[PDB]
Amino acid sequence: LRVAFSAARTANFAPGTLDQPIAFDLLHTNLGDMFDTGSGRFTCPATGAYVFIFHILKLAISVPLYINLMRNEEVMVSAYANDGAPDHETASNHAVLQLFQGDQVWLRLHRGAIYGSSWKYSTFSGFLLYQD
Amino acid sequence: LRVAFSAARTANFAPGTLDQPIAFDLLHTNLGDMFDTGSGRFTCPATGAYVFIFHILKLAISVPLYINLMRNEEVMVSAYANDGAPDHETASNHAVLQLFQGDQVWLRLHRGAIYGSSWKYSTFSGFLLYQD
Amino acid sequence: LRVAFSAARTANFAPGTLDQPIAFDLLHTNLGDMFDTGSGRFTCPATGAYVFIFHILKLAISVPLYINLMRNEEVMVSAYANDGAPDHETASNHAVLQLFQGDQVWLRLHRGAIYGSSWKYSTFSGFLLYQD
Ligand SMILES: [Ca+2]
Repeated sequence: LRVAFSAARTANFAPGTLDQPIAFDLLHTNLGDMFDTGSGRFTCPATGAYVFIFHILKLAISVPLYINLMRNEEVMVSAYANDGAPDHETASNHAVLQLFQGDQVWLRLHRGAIYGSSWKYSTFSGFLLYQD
Repeated sequence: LRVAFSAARTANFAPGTLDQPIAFDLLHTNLGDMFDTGSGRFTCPATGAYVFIFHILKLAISVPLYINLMRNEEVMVSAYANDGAPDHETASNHAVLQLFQGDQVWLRLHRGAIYGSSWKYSTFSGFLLYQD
Repeated sequence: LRVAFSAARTANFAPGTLDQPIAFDLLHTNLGDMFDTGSGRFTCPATGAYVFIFHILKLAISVPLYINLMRNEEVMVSAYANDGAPDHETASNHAVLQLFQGDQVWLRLHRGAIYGSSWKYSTFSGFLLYQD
């Protein structure tokens, strides 16, 4: 199988409620058709090891940015960014995860707000490394 | 094909004109010989999906750092970093891109200035994920 | 061979001596059994090209964070993070390295202190790209 996605958000996300999934409207690639832009979820099509990377730019507001990489309902890794000016700042992390078919991987906006524009600062990608 | 590069800049880049390509003088790997240090460009040797990652440390000056990952003449993803002290800060992003043979991928210094030293803070890498 | 690890630190690291290796207590994956949590070292099981990524969150103290990605006793790439508030900040980088069997890759805390918690902000991963 060839499975890879690379997504970006081109409009801000500032929902007004904590702990929301982050949709990504734009895709550069979606090999395998397993990323869903509206929900922001990647669905595992085949048990195996997958690599994920994300970079999220915060709005220049005095609220810190907290991002979680979720697998189903579990926090796998997290990222923090804040600047007191307040200026933009970037919350980023990565993971290599063992997934089972049907598992979903997604980013949660725990706190803060996300910058989106056509220059695609805020991104989320993943790819299949080893298929079972 | 085996295609992968991992480059670093070991001297500062502060050109004095906006929107300049970023050369990377040092290579840890250049499997496939497709990265050119002088131009900072990766040339696609075979249509396929490629992964790119970059981390760029800014000079501690009161000019923000804006980096674009370019494919040919198009902005694919971007990164921002700034600190008001001013301190060093890091502009980073990644992408998984569908490339065609002959396409070129490179980093553009939109604004700001880059820190280079022998400890290799400022880096740019890529590798072939799926060959067509 | 299938070789990949993805580690996180869930407790702080503030050793009180500069230039210390960083242990990572938690693993999401350790395909090939080549990451050692206590030493923080990945041992190369087979000559080839390997990808490494790390994201390290600093303690909110007025000491900057400097991280080196080491191969044996050599600095390969480095990362810096600091914020004057002082706030948390993230030191991150990546590399694609040609390794020989027996080589060890690890992260060095040059200066600063690392934040660890159950939300897994501070991470280190690697995987085999091309086996010789
Ligand atoms: Ca930062």
